[PDB]
Amino acid sequence: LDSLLGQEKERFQVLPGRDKMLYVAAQNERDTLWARQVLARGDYDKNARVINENEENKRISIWLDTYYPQLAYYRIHFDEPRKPVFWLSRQRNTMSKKELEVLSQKLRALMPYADSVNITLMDDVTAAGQAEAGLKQQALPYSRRNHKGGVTFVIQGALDDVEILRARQFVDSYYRTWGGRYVQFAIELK
Amino acid sequence: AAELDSLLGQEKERFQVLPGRDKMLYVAAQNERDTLWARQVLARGDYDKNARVINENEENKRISIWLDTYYPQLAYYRIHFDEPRKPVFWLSRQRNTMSKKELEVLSQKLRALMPYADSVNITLMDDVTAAGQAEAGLKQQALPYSRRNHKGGVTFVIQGALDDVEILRARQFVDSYYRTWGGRYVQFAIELK
Amino acid sequence: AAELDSLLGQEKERFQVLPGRDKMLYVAAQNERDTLWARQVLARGDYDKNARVINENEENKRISIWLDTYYPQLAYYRIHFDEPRKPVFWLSRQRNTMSKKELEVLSQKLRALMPYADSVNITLMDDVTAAGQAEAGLKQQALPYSRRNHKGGVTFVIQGALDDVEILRARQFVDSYYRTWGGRYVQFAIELK
Amino acid sequence: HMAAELDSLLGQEKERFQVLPGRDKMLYVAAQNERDTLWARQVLARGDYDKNARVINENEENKRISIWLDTYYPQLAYYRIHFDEPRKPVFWLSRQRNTMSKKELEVLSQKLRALMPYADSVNITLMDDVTAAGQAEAGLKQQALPYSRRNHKGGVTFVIQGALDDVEILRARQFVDSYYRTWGGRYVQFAIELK
Amino acid sequence: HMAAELDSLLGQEKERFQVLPGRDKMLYVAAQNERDTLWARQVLARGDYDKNARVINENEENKRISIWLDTYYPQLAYYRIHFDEPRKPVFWLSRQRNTMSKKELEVLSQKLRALMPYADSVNITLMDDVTAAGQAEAGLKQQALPYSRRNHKGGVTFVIQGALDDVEILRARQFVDSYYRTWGGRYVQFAIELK
Amino acid sequence: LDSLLGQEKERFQVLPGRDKMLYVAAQNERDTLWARQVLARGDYDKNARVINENEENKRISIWLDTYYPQLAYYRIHFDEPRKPVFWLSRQRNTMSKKELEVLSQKLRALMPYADSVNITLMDDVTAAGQAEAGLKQQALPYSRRNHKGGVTFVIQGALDDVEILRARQFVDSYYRTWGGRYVQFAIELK
Amino acid sequence: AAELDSLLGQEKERFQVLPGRDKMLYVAAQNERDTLWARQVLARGDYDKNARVINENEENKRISIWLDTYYPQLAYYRIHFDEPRKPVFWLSRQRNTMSKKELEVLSQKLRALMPYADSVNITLMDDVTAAGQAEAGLKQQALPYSRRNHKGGVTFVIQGALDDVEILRARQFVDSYYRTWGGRYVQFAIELK
Amino acid sequence: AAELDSLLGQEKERFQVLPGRDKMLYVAAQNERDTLWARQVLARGDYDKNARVINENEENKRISIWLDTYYPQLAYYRIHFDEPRKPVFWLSRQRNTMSKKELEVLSQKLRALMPYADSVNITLMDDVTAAGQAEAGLKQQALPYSRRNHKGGVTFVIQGALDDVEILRARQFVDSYYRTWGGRYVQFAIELK
Repeated sequence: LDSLLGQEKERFQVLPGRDKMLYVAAQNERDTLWARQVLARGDYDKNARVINENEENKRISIWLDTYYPQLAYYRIHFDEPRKPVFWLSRQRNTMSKKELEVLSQKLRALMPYADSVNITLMDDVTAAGQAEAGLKQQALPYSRRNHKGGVTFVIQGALDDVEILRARQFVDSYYRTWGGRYVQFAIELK
Repeated sequence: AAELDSLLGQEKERFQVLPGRDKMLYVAAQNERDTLWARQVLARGDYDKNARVINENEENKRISIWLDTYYPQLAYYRIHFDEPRKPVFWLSRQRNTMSKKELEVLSQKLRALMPYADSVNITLMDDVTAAGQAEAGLKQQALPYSRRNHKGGVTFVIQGALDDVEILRARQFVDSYYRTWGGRYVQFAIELK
Repeated sequence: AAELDSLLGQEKERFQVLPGRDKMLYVAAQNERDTLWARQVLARGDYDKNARVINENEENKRISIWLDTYYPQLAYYRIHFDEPRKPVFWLSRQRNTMSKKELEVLSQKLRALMPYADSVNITLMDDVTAAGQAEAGLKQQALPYSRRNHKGGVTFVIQGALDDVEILRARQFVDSYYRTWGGRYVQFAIELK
Repeated sequence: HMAAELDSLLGQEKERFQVLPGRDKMLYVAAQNERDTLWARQVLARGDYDKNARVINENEENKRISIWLDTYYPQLAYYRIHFDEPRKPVFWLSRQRNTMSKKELEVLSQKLRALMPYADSVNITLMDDVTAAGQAEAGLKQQALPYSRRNHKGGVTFVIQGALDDVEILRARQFVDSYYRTWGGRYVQFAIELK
Repeated sequence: HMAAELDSLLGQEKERFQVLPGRDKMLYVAAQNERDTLWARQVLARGDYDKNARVINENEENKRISIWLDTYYPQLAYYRIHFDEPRKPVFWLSRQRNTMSKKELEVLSQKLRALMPYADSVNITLMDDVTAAGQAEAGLKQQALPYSRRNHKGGVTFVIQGALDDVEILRARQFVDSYYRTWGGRYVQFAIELK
Repeated sequence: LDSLLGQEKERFQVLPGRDKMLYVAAQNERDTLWARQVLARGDYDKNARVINENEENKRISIWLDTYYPQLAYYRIHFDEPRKPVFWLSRQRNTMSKKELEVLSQKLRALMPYADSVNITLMDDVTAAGQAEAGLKQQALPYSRRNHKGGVTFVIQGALDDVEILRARQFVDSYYRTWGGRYVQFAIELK
Repeated sequence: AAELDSLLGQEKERFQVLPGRDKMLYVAAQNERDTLWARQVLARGDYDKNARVINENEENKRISIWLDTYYPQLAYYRIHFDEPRKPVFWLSRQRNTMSKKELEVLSQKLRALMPYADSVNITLMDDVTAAGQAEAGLKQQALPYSRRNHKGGVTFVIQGALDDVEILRARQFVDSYYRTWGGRYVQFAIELK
Repeated sequence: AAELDSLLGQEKERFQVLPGRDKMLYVAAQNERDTLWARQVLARGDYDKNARVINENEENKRISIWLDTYYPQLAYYRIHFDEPRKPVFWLSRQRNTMSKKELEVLSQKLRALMPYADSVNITLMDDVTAAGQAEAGLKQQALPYSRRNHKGGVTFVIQGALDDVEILRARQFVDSYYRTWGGRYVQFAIELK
């Protein structure tokens, strides 16, 4: 996995999709904006679009909010944008290996640059466990609070600037991977 | 109704100076800053050896330390010092395990603990009233929240996209609630989005 | 002259306790700080079941909500509680669609909604005065701006580059403005350069 | 054959600075932003080039040409000039508000060519006001900001509404710089509403 | 008999606001600062006095008279007008730079009296430029700030030097507002040096 | 001492002094400035001066720096400005009840509004003890560090905003009374 | 002299992936942010059960906890991981009480504690060098200070009127010094004026 | 043209290790961040006895100090180390009081002071160019200002009201300026309104 980690990204990736549009895949808000600026300076906007993981997750969610309001899931990962990876909750997953490839397909329809949309069932306890572990790695005390549709980790203790900062970065780290759909975090007020 | 006007008035003297069973003088300041000022005064007129300055926050700390040792199980809230010579102590009704008799002993132990107090009133407060008032206060304040009951007590997770001006308000309410109730049963947390 | 001399030099009372037509006591505070502190006092002494705290901003909100349901098409500004027993309600002349008949009827429901209010005094205000006052105050403070009409009312885009103070004084003026007029007509915005 | 075009436009192999010779026997070094500009300006100072070399960036050149248009074309409805190719600046004028004629517009082109010693030419392209405002809205949405549009004399304003988180504000700030770099501020404006 | 004078000048029994009638059949309410002004302005609005009453404060009146002097006395070397007694504004002109004559200065007085409907009179006092600059230095020292003086055309600048602590900066800010309220900014300036 | 504490101050005090000048005694920087502004609007500056405890301490120090460079002392208190109270270090005080009234007198000369200048010998251990006690009242952990000409209280621990703030106010409280001539405080850097 | 160029170079790969005696993979990130990124990667490609991410700061915490229990008296400084597979551990010479033999055991215990390490070098560093370099670094940085020796070690009280830009520099140096030396022998504090 | 093309597109080396005439190695860093990190590296590997880190700003300070003693009346700007083996020293033509003879002598002492320097190249700079460059850069950035001469040199009081950005860009420009010229002649100040 030396490879995978020292693996070197191309900053933008231009991906013709099934609708004749070229998609340009960016890695963060800043690059999105910039590329989105190039497209307008060159009259490409009728022919290309800029995408990133965060915006597509939001878009997909919006759709899911309507046609799958019941679905129990985490996030979509676009490391390989030609095969997005959709993380679903195994323990609350209520669909036949039929219906899941119906889901897959419908998401494919939403993403013209996707060749296939991979579905992957994730473990509800793995989600929550890794939140806990991370909290210890970054040395923040906490208390866990189960509830109806998830788990809350109320980060506690007195908290310095730095101690506020580190917790903020970790929470974004965790959110980048898991979303805030199962686990949410919160700071306690003393 | 006339009582209200009294409770609610610019009448009270600034500081209030209590004689103590321990032959020390207690001066009751109303807040941190006033306390610091009193402390300064004593130091200048050399009373620091005969008089002591107190306030609600500090005394609650001290009573708490003590209680950690002598009543480590007590389900309680806060001691109020509106009348510093008759502190009023709020315990949970629902979670109170003592007898009518055990409580007067408490009252007395606390009386002893507070050499300036004449008595130490004890009022069993209603756990439901406590969370009720947190909830009503959040609504009063248009601050959306989610209620999570737990083992210790209740955590109100404050939610929503959070404005600057709406953060400061939340902090301010939460302080208000703690002053009255303490933090031992109800907790407030702000959710990270 | 002297009429004014007093109005300005008045020593408004910090809290005013007012029995209402629903038997409850109503304590009227000048701002959110006093509201919290009062709301505190009522908690400590078991008034909470008997009395309530009110303030201009909160009441304006609560009443907005009720009007949202039973008068959703109503064009108004804000409610002034300088005299809480007689709260003045500023309505728009120019967008008024109601007989002297229909008025007083509203006046009476609003009266219900405010047990402390003996009577609610509706007053017809001039859309031109509303806008004209923003226009003037903006010059007094020396803030360049541009007017943009809409459905709803007016948006005053505050223009020009802006100091930390040019920003501040502007934030203040606007607070003063909204205190008087609400933000349902005239809007304020800071332009981005 | 575009896509290979996109590819080269998003290329990062493009040289930081670019030295261009001008008809005025001065050398123009095109920097890409304020920091680089200040860097090159510093390099020139130290090695005594300040007299025969000059640094330019799109922001500064947009101000100088604007001062110029203030005097010679004081009623021109335009947007901004782009310097992605400093040898061939492109200048966006509005179609719907352009009062000039084909040949008149080639005059303009010539005078700007003259005003920019280092340019081979100056491309004028007419732009659709509807596109300008359309792009403001779409990006405002892509950025998940609630807003109210306001038409007026010199174009359109977008009043940015909502209670606005700290991070939501910086998000709006960033997008608006972005919008301005492309379209300038002369037609579309953005404001943050005070609540 | 002064000291009893000092005593009454430092008195805190003085009424917050002051209503004064003007020759223009408007009423001027003199507030003492921006906040009070905004308060009274709010009280007037609510009780419909906006048409016959107006709020004034020394800062706003100094700007209005300055606009006026820009046109009618555009070379006058002056400082500020003081409104400790709104019925008798005092106006500090420089002695050493005053070109006017005794009677000329009573003209000025009359025109300002006219421009300020609510004043019984307008006291002109000539002031010593050396005093102005002298007071800048002394207070700069009392405030324990290192500085360099710079003479120039329109007076004197005081460049505030030193590495400056956060609290030392706010200290300088405060003292300079203070200096400005009394002497205005038209002669003495203050700058913070960049290191 | 109910009196003494609910005792109500006059904001400014006008005190004719032995040099024919009127001194106006203010309680803080802000009031100083304002009164110092009144004096200039009324041409009193040739006849009055504004004073406060902080500026006079600084002035006196400057003098002491020259004629008593050896002196071991804390601060001067001007609660009663007609009798300033000078706190000296008993344990490092090396002067005869003669020389002390010579000191007193010389300070009197510096302060025309002073009728007499009171000297009061304070206890080196009282200074330092009260620093320690205060640190506990305000619940800040610390370590004490003796040295050549004093004592340092390195406030330690992780420190919140609030926890930074409270320590700052207390340190000013203590300094108002004792000066930073014997005890200095410091925050540790983690 | 050629060695310098190596130490000092943009050569090194980003992460470095070590096989461990415990049949887990160790990835060595160089800083917090890189660590967080690695952690993210593993989570996505599901290696979180077979590979672990490490860095100098975290490992020093862990070794410290351990040592608190098994060598509670040790006078030491910090472990460096420039070569993650040969950690170098710095102990005090002056305050070292162990024999040549006791130290190799240590080395070994630590070796065991670090399943990815090949060896664990031990270098006795000079207490004087340690404070020397703090002092030289403060001068290097024109940041006036006062040196206070104590029981634990040495506190350099940073002094003088303190600029904003000079605070940030001080913090930055102090971080630099801790990275190399830790905080166990030399401490920095900022004096309050 | 091409001369420039390169100068600008150069890939300056991050650290340059340079043996000196005193046998020590000198590592030359571009800025304070790299200096710290390097200074770190030298600590870890026992170079500290052999090598040193230098940077333009620090060296400028150190050399200022030496000049303070043995040339206290010298009118100069700053030392440029773009090529450290040949550091250029900008002196003032207009205030030069020295023969070609006396120069080279200085050149040689400076050479001593910098074991890494093969030769120190003195260069006579134009007081008018010094000032004129501040004048120009100030317009480029669009910052209103006023000039005030003195004993010493020029103070450019930056005038006009100021955004958080008008402030910033101004703080930057000035840094760029001082990088090139030092602050011994031209001064910069922000006017207070």
